[PDB]
Formats: sequence, structure tokens, C-alpha cells
Amino acid sequence: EVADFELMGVDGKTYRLSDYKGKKVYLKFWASWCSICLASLPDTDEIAKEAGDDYVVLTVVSPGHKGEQSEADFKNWYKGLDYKNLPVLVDPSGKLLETYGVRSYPTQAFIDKEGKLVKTHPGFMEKDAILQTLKELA
Repeated sequence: EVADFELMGVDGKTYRLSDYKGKKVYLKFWASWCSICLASLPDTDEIAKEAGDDYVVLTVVSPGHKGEQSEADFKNWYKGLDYKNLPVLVDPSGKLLETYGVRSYPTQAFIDKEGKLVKTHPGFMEKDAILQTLKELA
């Protein structure tokens, strides 16, 4: 059972993990400098767009940690990107990295409906594999 979090997105919305009790969550940790992260975001966006009622997609960047830009620089830089369906939660404290044991980017995290962290996967994951992993959660 993972702890709750409350983070603001680049969209200004405040996201709380507990809002999603009862649904599966796919969390993608990434950073602006990570080329494989940037190359995979179109797939993450499609996974988010197709979620329907089956699961929720969130992504997390951590300004000031692991080489990431400051929060203000990150927000400006992200305006050059175009992902209509992707929440980008900002955590300048670096605490989520610690709690999910994130050691490299990207890292995929899968949380069940009951709210337990089920799986983390360091590195690239193919879109259909992310979707199948979600199906295997209750």
C-alpha cells in the first residue's frame, strides 16, 4: 500500500493519488533530458487517450533532482511539446522517486485498485506490454 500524494501538474490542476481508489494506475517517471523518454511520450499519450474507464495514466517529473531543470525552466521548456492527453505532475521534492525506488528513466509503475504498488519496470516498455500489464491487475 503506497502513501498518498498531492502534486500540481503543468496544467495547474492538483492531482491526488487517492482520487483514483478503485482504479488501476499507470505512473510514468521521466525527465526532460532522457531521449528514450521523449521518444516514448507519444505512446504514453495514446495510452492515456484510450484509457476510458479501465485505468488512469499519470506522469511525473522531478525538478532539481536527477539532473532535471528547475520547476520554472521545466514549465517553459514543456511548452515546446505537444501531448494533449498526458498529465505531467511536478515533484520538486524528489520524494516520489524515493518511494517508488526509481533509479533510472523512464520507470513504469503499476498500482492496483486497492492502491498497492504491484510492479516497477526500469526502462522502455512497449505500448502493448503496458496495456497487458494493466489487464493482469485485478
